[PDB]
Amino acid sequence: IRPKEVYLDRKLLTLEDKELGSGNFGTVKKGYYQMKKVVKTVAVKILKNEANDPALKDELLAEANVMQQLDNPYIVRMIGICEAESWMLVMEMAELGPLNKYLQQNRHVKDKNIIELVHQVSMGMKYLEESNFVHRDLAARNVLLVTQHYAKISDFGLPVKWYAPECINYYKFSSKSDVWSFGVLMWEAFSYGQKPYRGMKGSEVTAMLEKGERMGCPAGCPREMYDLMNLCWTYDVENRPGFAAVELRLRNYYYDV
Ligand SMILES: COc1cc2nccc(Oc3ccc(NC(=O)c4cccn(Cc5ccccc5)c4=O)nc3)c2cc1OC
Repeated sequence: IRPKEVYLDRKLLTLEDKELGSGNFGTVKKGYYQMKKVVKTVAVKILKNEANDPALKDELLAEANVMQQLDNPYIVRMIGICEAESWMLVMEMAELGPLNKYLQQNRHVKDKNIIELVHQVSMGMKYLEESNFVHRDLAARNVLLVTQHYAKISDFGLPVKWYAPECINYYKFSSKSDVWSFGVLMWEAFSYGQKPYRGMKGSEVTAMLEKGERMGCPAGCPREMYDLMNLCWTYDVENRPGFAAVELRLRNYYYDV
């Protein structure tokens, strides 16, 4: 849920002193946005335009207007934006944090629950595909959990080990290239947040994939889920499924299991 306008009132926003995470953009802080009867916990991305870039404002506003229309629940949605002491991108909070670190710390999560989470990710990706948006950086670190039963895709475009051969070779990014990344993501998920291609460098992964070699079936991963991973890793981009086909397969599978 979003208020009518994209611009939020800075006086209605409270930020935590502690930062959730930093980087070469700014930082992400936990916040609280005051609405009529309730208070909504939010994750606020803060952009200090340190080099006073005149181009930033236009870029951010064009993005916010696109974000205001992206309503699917399987994505981290924008609450709004505010031009205060810094630009603040007020997003939904996904309390449990990244999928990979979550699974790592919670080895008790069942295969059924992992299947549910990966199906929600394919629902979010199907939605982005339908909207002509390519993620470019789809990975388990980029799936944030609101609950153990509610996953949201973050930081979509608007990681060589997650790249489709045509990304590394011909610099071709598409939703089908994101399907390859979704295959790696499914591997990370069923592997409980373990690192893909452990100890390998990006050049070695390429050489491995050209041999027709793929990562093996994770311990306890259902066979049909490993088969779907492997289909996401179809070398030829023309025979690799899109997200509508992947989501429908996960959808049928989930409602039987
Ligand atoms: C528990 O720990 C965490 C929970 C979190 N819960 C939700 C969001 C978080 O951070 C994010 C992730 C992505 C984006 N942003 C995005 O996903 C994003 C997607 C697309 C476009 N734009 C630009 C834009 C947004 C809004 C307006 C204008 C431009 C985006 O920022 N912003 C903040 C969290 C971070 C955490 O720790 C580090």
